[PDB]
Amino acid sequence: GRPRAINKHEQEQISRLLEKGHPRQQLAIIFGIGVSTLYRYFPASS
DNA sequence: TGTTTTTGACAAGA
DNA sequence: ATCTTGTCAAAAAC
Repeated sequence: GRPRAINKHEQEQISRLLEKGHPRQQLAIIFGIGVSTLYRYFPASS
């Protein structure tokens, strides 16, 4: 029912970004999504 | 006015 | 202060 916070384009865009050392705190705000959401798609075990 | 799928705030971390 | 993770009421969508 409810749509996903981030599709795939940005799902990997983002993913690729974290690898370059970006702060979830910031990514979350740009992309207008909750931080919990991010730690969910990409755990600190990634 | 009801279910479902995913979010986001929050609490809590031998 | 940070940084993580899992729980849970409910927003979003039909």
